[PDB]
Amino acid sequence: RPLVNIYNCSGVQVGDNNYLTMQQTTALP
Amino acid sequence: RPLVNIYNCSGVQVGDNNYLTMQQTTALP
Amino acid sequence: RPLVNIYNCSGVQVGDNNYLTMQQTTALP
Amino acid sequence: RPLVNIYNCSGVQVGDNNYLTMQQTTALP
Amino acid sequence: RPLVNIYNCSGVQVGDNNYLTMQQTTALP
Repeated sequence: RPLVNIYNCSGVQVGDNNYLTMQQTTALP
Repeated sequence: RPLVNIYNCSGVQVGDNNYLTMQQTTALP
Repeated sequence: RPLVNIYNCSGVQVGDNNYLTMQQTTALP
Repeated sequence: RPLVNIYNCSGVQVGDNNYLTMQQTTALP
Repeated sequence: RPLVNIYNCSGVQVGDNNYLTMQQTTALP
């Protein structure tokens, strides 16, 4: 089976039969 | 089998049986 | 098999059994 | 086999059993 | 085999078993 490497993330969801909105803002100084 | 490398992401969704929405805003100075 | 490297992204969807939409806004200086 | 390197992107869709759309907006000053 | 390097793009679609559309809007100064 294939492997998925995840390093930085807000969270990991597997088997989501529902829904969840996600927002991310990236800004630099 | 293929390998997937994810470094930076808002989140990782595997096995999405529903709709999923994501918003991302990038701003630079 | 081919390898896919993802560095920066809003999110990664693997095994999408439904529709998925993403919005990305980039503000340049 | 070919290799695909993705640095910056709105998102990456692998294994789309449905349809996926993305909106990208670039603003300039 | 050819190599594909994507630095910046609207999105990346791999394994399109249906259709994919994207909207790109660029605001000019």
